[PDB]
Amino acid sequence: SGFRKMAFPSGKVEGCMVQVTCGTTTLNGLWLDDVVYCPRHVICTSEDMLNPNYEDLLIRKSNHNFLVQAGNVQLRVIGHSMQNCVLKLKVDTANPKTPKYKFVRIQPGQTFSVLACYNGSPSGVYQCAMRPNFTIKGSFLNGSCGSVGFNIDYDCVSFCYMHHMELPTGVHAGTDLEGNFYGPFVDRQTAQAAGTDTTITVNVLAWLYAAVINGDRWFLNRFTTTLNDFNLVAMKYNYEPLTQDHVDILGPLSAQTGIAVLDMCASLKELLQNGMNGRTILGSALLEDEFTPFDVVRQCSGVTF
Amino acid sequence: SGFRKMAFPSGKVEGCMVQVTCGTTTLNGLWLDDVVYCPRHVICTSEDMLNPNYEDLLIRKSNHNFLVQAGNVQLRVIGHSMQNCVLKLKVDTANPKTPKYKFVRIQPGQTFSVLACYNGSPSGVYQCAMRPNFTIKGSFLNGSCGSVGFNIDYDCVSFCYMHHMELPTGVHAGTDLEGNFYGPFVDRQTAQAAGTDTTITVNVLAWLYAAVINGDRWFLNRFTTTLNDFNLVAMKYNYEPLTQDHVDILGPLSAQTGIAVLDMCASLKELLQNGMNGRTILGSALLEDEFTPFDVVRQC
Ligand SMILES: */C=C\C(=O)N(Cc1nc2ccccc2s1)C1CC1
Ligand SMILES: */C=C\C(=O)N(Cc1nc2ccccc2s1)C1CC1
Repeated sequence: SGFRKMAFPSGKVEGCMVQVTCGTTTLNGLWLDDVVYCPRHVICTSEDMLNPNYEDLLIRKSNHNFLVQAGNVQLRVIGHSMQNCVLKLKVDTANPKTPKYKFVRIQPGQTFSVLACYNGSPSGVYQCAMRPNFTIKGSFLNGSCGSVGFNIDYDCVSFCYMHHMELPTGVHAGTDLEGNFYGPFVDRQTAQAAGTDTTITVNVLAWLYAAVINGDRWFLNRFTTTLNDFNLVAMKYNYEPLTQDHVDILGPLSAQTGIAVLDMCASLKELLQNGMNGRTILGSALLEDEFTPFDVVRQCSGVTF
Repeated sequence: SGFRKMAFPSGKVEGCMVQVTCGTTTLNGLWLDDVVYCPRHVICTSEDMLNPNYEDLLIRKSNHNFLVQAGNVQLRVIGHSMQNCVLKLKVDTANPKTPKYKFVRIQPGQTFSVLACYNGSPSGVYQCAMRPNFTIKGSFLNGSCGSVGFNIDYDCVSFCYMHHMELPTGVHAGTDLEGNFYGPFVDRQTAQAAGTDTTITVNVLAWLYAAVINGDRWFLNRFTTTLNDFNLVAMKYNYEPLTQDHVDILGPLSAQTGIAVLDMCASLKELLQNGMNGRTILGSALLEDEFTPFDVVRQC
């Protein structure tokens, strides 16, 4: 038993990370088939990033302006292109380590694993969630640009995130792998704030079910509530509304414990009243909202890849 | 910026995970060169888990009593032997994916990554710490025995933990890769219980420094302490004594932030007395003790 925040094994993705340098900027690239993906702002100068004209910045560059380095082997670039905010670099040779993969775009409240890299060499791996305000609370230092997020289904890697920038609030912003930003963000050095975060309600309830599956029962109670009554108290504590589809998805965990979702909502309702104040659940003094229902089930049932 | 519990990239260990079957029991093994390592209790039957004599069980075994699978491939065992609590299966093929590696024995407070596996197949990776009572607070369903913990430095994998057992209290015990248990535990299913656990004080201080490095100072105060008066207070909160060696270990983080170690000790002293008062540190509403001083500089 036990319950930790668990990242997907990262080996399928480790073999796809390369170093991409365009004139004194260096960040990370994703090498799949014969194409290397990376943030388009790698073509920006430290003076062009205030208000970049990306059409004109790319039309000036040609293939020789990009050095791609896979470990210590140089990759010769034979074509360059832009799709939304990602730069596509076509290379001489295809990646022999290319996994079965698929570009997907995730909803807020879904989790994924991030392979943090620096100069194209993977450094660490962690589990994070796409926040309702479309940021992630990651760990990224200078030169982590281009690190990707992903999930694994059987043997297929779903790439869902590429890291572009840090917001002044410390949180991070990026795109899917087709270059579309998550959230209302642009790739410029301009003041950009995110909306007020809210809490992913359905993940909080799923984590509470993982608590009772591990013996933590002191927060339970008998009084049920209505969906309308709960959504009103969720409104006041900046919790996301709980939809009827969230209750259905929580169906499995409601069975495995015999606690109705709306019973758990009163447990969560009362926990939102005067709090925990040092009282803990699964070793946490706050309510954790970065575990999906599928995460709770895949860890309380041992699915591998 | 940002500070997260971060595991090492698991790719170099994924290539070493195999499945070891003996009689009716299947667990994970570690295929390095032409040797496979697994917990020795793989040779136990149902009447063999209270008081097994492992020497007697192993002498009755032929090579073909051990089935080893690496994916679809069946590896042929050409010899077996035992080192403390680890069984070593010599196979006819050296693992082509064997990384540069070392076996190391860690000390309480040290962190490592766990590659949880089921049936030789890697399921997930996470960071955890060797607790002062020599257990780990892992995530380990049945049939995850033989999952290993590790660190990676440059491109050399230091293996430090093999999982063997879950204890009545829900926490986990295992050995180094020479088969010697961490703590006073034996691979028998007779009643065993971990000693009382304590917070890893030197790790909490490193995490406070990491909070200052990431831009939070609200928990500092104007006070200092002596090493002795800190230890007298901390132990009333179930905290590990802070030795002189620990404060030397925190010297680099101290120089980087400009805050003396004993001043941060006064800070921790007050946090234990007051709580957070509705605030959080690096995303947490309690004091975090599974980040070493080395973990902190690698992530900041
Ligand atoms: C990922 C490392 C990093 O922070 N930088 C700094 C930059 N931030 C932005 C934001 C918007 C557009 C362009 C850039 S560059 C990097 C060198 C890559
Ligand atoms: C690998 C699964 C696991 O940990 N267990 C618990 C066991 N403890 C011991 C102790 C001594 C000898 C053998 C075993 S197995 C089991 C499913 C059985």
